[PDB]
Amino acid sequence: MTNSNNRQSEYPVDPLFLDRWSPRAFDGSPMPKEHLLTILDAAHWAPSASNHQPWRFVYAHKDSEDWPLFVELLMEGNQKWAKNASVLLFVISRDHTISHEGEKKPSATHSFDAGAAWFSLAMQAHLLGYHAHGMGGIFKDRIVEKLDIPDGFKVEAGVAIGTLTDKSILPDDLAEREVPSKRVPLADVAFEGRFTGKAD
Amino acid sequence: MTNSNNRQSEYPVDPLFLDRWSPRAFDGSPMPKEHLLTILDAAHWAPSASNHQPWRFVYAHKDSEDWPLFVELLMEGNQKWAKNASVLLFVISRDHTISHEGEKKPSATHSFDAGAAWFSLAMQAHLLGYHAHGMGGIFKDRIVEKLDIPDGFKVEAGVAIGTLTDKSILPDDLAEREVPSKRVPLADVAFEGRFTGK
Ligand SMILES: Cc1cc2nc3c(=O)[nH]c(=O)nc-3n(C[C@H](O)[C@H](O)[C@H](O)COP(=O)(O)O)c2cc1C
Ligand SMILES: Cc1cc2nc3c(=O)[nH]c(=O)nc-3n(C[C@H](O)[C@H](O)[C@H](O)COP(=O)(O)O)c2cc1C
Repeated sequence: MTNSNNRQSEYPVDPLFLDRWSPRAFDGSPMPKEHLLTILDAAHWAPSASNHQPWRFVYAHKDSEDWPLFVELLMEGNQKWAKNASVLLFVISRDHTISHEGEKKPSATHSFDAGAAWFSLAMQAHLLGYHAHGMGGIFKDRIVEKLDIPDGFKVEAGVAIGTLTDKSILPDDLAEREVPSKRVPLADVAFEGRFTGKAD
Repeated sequence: MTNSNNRQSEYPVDPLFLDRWSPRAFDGSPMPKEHLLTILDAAHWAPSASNHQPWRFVYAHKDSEDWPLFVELLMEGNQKWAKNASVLLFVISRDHTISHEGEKKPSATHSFDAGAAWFSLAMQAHLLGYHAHGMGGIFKDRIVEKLDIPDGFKVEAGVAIGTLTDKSILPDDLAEREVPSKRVPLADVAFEGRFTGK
């Protein structure tokens, strides 16, 4: 198996899958504009049903006139550490398809497909030497109103991206959590032939 | 800017993001059991809200007693080509959690998180020299029934995984589509400061 990033996999996974993680101690430095565009470019190369590409990204750099708005759209707990990230953005998805004639049909996969784009985002960030950190502790209705998100678009998650620094900058409770998370055994989620896992 | 796999990126992305794609011409060869486990192990390392890990994967190898069933759970247009993949599986997500005291709570991010696991699956497949192909043209209610999926678990997608072969094996309409797909300009989906698209 693989040993990497204080994690051990049961099978020889690429170390990239263990090395990608979501810390909270960010150094508050500026990220080059092209680096963020590369990250979002990788994200937008994700697969999606019918190649509909339902994801959207609304982003702000730490030097933005709207940085404080992006910070205050997160819940207080997340603000405490995410305010020191280099970039904040929201991952959004179109919850329908719309035709040339403006006819709307509910999308069965838009959130799923947005998640693929988000992993791609996190992976590209990782590859450039950054860490991305997903957030659901966010004010979704305020995001929609303040960021002019049109009807039929869903806020999936916030994302903080930055350069990792020493945990000492964190309050003690977060510093204690600054360690890569573990996973359940593969056999608890991967079943041959039929669903053999417990329902709970 | 990056050029790879008959695709061109606007920004210098890792060529892995361009090289990963979803062909339909598969060679029907057996995939080693450990290779599929490595793929799903990568998938299960995805991030998820609260580290709930809501994904499940139900899989069969082409050599399987279950293969005919797995093939028949795909719509006909998918069967035509996916029946020649090495592995077929369904990505499933748990739509809820339950407290110590028994209170069921809907999960807001379970499909989104499953999607992250699916990209991870597809990327690890790619890195081992295979190709994964996602499928929504599937019989979900029949999948739930036949594969004994419990209540509160959602079928997200089918996935075919295998080893690419010459497109000549495909019917013409699919042969024409056996090329790496394109994307909208980045600026059409990435907006600074405010949502400005459409
Ligand atoms: C959609 C989603 C929402 C998340 N929301 C939060 C959050 O609001 N606050 C937080 O500290 N972490 C949040 N996370 C981080 C997860 O807890 C983390 O990704 C998970 O524990 C796995 O750890 P890893 O990403 O380091 O592998 C979220 C992750 C996902 C993908
Ligand atoms: C959830 C989803 C559902 C899909 N359903 C089908 C389908 O049923 N039939 C098919 O041939 N391809 C299907 N695909 C393939 C997509 O059309 C394909 O991933 C997209 O055009 C982008 O191409 P790429 O993955 O080669 O980069 C599906 C993909 C996604 C992720």
